[PDB]
Amino acid sequence: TCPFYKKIPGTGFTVDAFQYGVVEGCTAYFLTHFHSDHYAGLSKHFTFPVYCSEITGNLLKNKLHVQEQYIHPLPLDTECIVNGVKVVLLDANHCPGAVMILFYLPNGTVILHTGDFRADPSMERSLLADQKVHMLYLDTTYCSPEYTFPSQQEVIRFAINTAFEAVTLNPHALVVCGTYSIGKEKVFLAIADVLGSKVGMSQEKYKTLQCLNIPEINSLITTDMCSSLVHLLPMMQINFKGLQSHLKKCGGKYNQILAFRPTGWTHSNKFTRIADVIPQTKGNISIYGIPYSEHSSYLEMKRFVQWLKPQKIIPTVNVGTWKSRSTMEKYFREWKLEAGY
Ligand code: NI
Repeated sequence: TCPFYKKIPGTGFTVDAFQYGVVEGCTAYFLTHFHSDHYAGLSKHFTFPVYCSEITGNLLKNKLHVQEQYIHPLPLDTECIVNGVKVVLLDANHCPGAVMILFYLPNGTVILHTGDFRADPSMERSLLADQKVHMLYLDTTYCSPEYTFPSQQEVIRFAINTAFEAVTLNPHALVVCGTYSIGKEKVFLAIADVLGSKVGMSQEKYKTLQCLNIPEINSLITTDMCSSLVHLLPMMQINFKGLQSHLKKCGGKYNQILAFRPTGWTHSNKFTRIADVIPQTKGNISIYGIPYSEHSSYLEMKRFVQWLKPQKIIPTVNVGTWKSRSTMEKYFREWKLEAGY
């Protein structure tokens, strides 16, 4: 049965609530973004209205085979009416097509549902600034002070320079980037752009990318692995054994691999700045772990919420245990006392 944190009070709306079968009273199902924990349950068998971004809609049609009649794409940054209620979709700065949803309730309450997001100061000059937001449904993935990470830009500059050096030293080296979902596409796009190459990948991954409305995409990606010096593989294959095996598949065209494993946070964010990163190396294979996050750091999340000044916060991540809910509630109370709301 559907949780309270997936329901928008005083409407017949839900958000990211596809795994409970038919939700009693739901007239419109919103989907924030195309990551499997959020879409779980959606298939060609679904027969109620789904509201989402254009990119998400492209993925629902082509990858999950949802029938077109049930997909309702909405533009960004535009006031729209759904079942008699004013809504706005905003860029979530998460993966391609990911949105936040602003609901203007009939009784005058304003609710923001972040979906999954990486808070940014640019959000403070969006449509959110035009009126008071009363209730916040918040992506709390990294709601603890130990969770620091570098900017996306610092991580991309390190990746570009690392790849350019390695391939200029050894023109027969291949660059490999791991992936398991949409998101983090700039890692492999920026490395391929510095090397003057297209990115090569499986037919299934190419199909996905061709749904993302990336300008000039046909000049950037290919299914002809041979022709390319940057390849995509499943994240599970980014290990010494998998990378040796891949090297043997490529028909001796390369004699070395440099690989990137974009992760979330792992224990060693605590000590190490990006410039100090050194790879794990076995023979002619070297692997870099790079902390490229599409979620808010603690500091980024805190800044956003202290600017917004909500009257109530409803967490949407790590809500299955008491301990976790209690710890998050302690930080929300600190933030509120510090900022005076
Ligand atoms: Ni996500």
